[PDB]
Amino acid sequence: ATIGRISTGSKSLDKLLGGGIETQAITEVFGEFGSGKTQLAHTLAVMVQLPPEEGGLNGSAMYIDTENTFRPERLREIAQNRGLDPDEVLDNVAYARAFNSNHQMLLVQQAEDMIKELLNTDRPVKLLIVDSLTSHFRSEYIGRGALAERQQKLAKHLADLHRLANLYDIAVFVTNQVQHILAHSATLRVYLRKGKGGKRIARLIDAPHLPEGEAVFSITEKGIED
Ligand SMILES: [Cl-]
Repeated sequence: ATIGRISTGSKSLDKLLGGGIETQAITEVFGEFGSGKTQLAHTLAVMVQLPPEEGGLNGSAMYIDTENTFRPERLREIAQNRGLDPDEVLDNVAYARAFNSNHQMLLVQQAEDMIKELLNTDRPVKLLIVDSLTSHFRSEYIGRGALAERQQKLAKHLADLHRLANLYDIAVFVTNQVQHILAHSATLRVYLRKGKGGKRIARLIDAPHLPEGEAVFSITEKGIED
């Protein structure tokens, strides 16, 4: 099945990504607090709703939050400043707080139910966001031997997410706070940091056959743009 691409709002970042965030893939964006990772998540939750000539997939989004970073009014702002109805856009973002890592796993199973329900409608789910994906795993699996167990549980969670992406042709977008020898299993990893002039800088990590470069973007009333 053809890979779909969701624009980030930034032409620079989209170029680095080969046109946008891919369906049938997990894209991980990681960095310090304020690096742009959560602003990008909010922006994508709007962009996915647009038609493809505007960089979207005519879809809806599901946003799983682990550290209370979801801001409904930020979504409404991004929508309004892109010519969209804020309330309709917010209603197309299904939100859930994950209370712990086991609940986070159940929420992914519930996401599958919603994806199946909407799959053949005019607005399928096309984006699943997990913000600060590792935060509960890091607090719960800690101490001697926790590295192996945590990594096994994370790998299983990521395998479940990969299955949804591949089976239902959706993009999975995950964020993490930055922590250098641990394994990772996202399809594509993107490091974000602050740069000069209020800009954020993006770099692909461990993607040897994707072209060499860095993207530059801003955080604005439209979410993310150049
Ligand atoms: Cl951010």
